[PDB]
Amino acid sequence: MIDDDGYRPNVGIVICNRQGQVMWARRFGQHSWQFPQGGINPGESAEQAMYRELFEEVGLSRKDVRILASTRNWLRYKLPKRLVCIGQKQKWFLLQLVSGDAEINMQTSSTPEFDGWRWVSYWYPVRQVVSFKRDVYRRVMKEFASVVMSLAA
Ligand SMILES: [Cl-]
Ligand SMILES: [F-]
Ligand SMILES: [Mg+2]
Ligand SMILES: [Mg+2]
Ligand SMILES: [Mg+2]
Repeated sequence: MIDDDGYRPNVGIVICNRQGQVMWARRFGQHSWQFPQGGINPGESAEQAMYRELFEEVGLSRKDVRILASTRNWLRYKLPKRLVCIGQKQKWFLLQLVSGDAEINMQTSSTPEFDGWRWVSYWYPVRQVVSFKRDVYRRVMKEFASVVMSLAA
């Protein structure tokens, strides 16, 4: 769990299709949208935690996606002071959805985190995510862009 620096180890998930779009999910009972992310549990590899949270939050199996890329280093963001674990450090994965859209299901776990989802244009998340994640999102999308665009060519 939380290390000496106060950062929760965490995985984030960018799911794309072959049309230049990424999966944008609406936080349960809120108005804000974001990518799936979740904490790495003790004893888990990052990839393991990614596939677990992928099913918990989005209903998808390993069999429904393929991993296209991951970020090389932890990306860190600090929580707003009033919203306090002082932050999260994240490994990000780029997944292509190869099964049908209908496989996405926000209710496979007993604690759903999203109401639902839609496809959005590739550069929509950077300016739509909550302010304190923007710098991480900017970096993530920059690292993933060439791969997503190659699928859309
Ligand atoms: Cl297709
Ligand atoms: F979670
Ligand atoms: Mg989560
Ligand atoms: Mg979760
Ligand atoms: Mg979790």
